[PDB]
Amino acid sequence: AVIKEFMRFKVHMEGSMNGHEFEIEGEGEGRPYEGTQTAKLRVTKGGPLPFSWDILSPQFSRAFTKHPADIPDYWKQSFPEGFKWERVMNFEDGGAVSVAQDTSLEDGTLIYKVKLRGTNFPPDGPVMQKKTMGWEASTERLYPEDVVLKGDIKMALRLKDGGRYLADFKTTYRAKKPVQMPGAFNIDRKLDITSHNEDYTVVEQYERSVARHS
Repeated sequence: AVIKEFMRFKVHMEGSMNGHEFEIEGEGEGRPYEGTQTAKLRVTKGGPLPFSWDILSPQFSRAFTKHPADIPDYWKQSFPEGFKWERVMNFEDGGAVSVAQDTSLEDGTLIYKVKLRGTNFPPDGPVMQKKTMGWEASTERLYPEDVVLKGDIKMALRLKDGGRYLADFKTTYRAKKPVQMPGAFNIDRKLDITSHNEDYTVVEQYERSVARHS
């Protein structure tokens, strides 16, 4: 296959959060069939960010989910052309994030391009006050619709001073060529920030994810 047992990626993000413009550049690697990956991201413009890194972390890698042999891998089949995805995140306090992504394959490397816009975060809320400390383990509930894959997640940010801050995620994943469609299925996942400098201008993350039947 095009997707080897070890792969590297490069990522660029252009974004705004409550009108604060920034850019991120990074590189990552992982074992796509084992469902494990890491990335190291750097704020290249608009740092230090006046908001929680956790908003950005799920925007940095769909080739890296472990699939059982009986669930066709929507993303791995799409190569070498790749896929796009688009997402809306709606937080309990009215925060809203729109995200668009392109994934390609160039010079043996996966290439990610991301655009993000967040708005309506309360200025004294936990996102703009950097009061979150990472996402809980999640289950993405996916289903095919014609040639696209749709997924929904109930996501929960841990708050530094106690409790949880909830968001609904809705994503559509769009292969650039026809692939064999899976049935409905779930991805169980955990995303961790494994290292960061004090002002989160340099951040390492780690995801593990595994597809299973409903």
